[PDB]
Amino acid sequence: NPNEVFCSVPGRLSLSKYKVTVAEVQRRLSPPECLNASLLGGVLRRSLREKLDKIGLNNVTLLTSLVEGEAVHLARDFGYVCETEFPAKAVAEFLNRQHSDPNEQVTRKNMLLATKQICKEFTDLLAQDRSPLGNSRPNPILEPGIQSCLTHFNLISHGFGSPAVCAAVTALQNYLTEALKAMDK
Amino acid sequence: NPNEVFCSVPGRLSLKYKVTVAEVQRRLSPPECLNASLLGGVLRRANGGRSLREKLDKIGLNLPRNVTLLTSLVEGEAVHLARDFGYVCETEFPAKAVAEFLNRQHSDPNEQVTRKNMLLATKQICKEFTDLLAQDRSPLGNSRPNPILEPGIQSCLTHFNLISHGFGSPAVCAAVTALQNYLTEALKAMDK
Repeated sequence: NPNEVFCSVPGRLSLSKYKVTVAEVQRRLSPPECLNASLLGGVLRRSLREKLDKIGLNNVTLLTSLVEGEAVHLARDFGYVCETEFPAKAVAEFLNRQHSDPNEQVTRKNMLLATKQICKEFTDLLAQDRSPLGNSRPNPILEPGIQSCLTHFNLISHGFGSPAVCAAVTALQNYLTEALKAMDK
Repeated sequence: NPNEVFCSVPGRLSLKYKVTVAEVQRRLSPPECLNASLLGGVLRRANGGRSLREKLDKIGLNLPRNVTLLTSLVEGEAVHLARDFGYVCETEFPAKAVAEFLNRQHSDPNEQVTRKNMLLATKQICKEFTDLLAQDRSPLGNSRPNPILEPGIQSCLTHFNLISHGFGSPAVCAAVTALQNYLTEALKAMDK
């Protein structure tokens, strides 16, 4: 039963507990990570083999330590600070001022507009990711091939990866908006 | 002495980081102004509060007083996390498959020159943007380099450094590298 709560794990980055489903434990034990019982015990912040047995089951970065609930919370907080704290306005003022030739202003505007359109298409694809995460197994809308590659990035990052990429590209998009606004003045 | 080690803190994301007086002073000053309680948590100390306030007061840090998951991090682990994020952006993000997929949504032979000019513009605008983040000289760990940027933009990037404990600009550069790898794969694939 993939949505059974295997256990509840206190967050590593708090100043209470995330549920870890059997589906999440299975993602960790499967490729591409195939965590051993030593690494899985660290993730669960723990015999473990016996509890795996009953429900029926067998390159480390700092992201490998995360339960999916905390990985998603971390990405959400990164997105929040990218939106509310990144100084998109000052970055636009500074970079526009490095391109002051009145004869390059049309080219710069066109490059900024191209960049916004290309970045929006890229983050739209990442929003279409339907990788299983937490107790969720949404039905895919992307072709299986691309979805498979996005799922690979989900599994090595414990869900942090694609949302964190979108968070950063929102700081970039806010720069581009502020740049266009300032140029028009 | 800003580079005096205040204490050493075990990592929260391992399966110890030195904290300088300079780092503690960043936590106690605007924009965060952490109190004894939140600072105690950052330093992962087990009255603890009375002991911490004494230790601070003795090295000349004043402590009478929005918290994110980043607020929990010592600067050495924040920088390690951004480095690991950038590593998986470079080595694990499927930039090639993303390029193949997105190029196929624009297969009209008369739009190919426009799409290529849009991808080249994006690479150049993103490079200017990450070159600026590389020019950030925000104090971090035991480092206090001479700034090379204007003071105004450096104070704004420093604000982003302080709220993110050093994670923020490196992590933005990590993500934009994934984007840059997509753009390069999309150009390569179009020319084939």
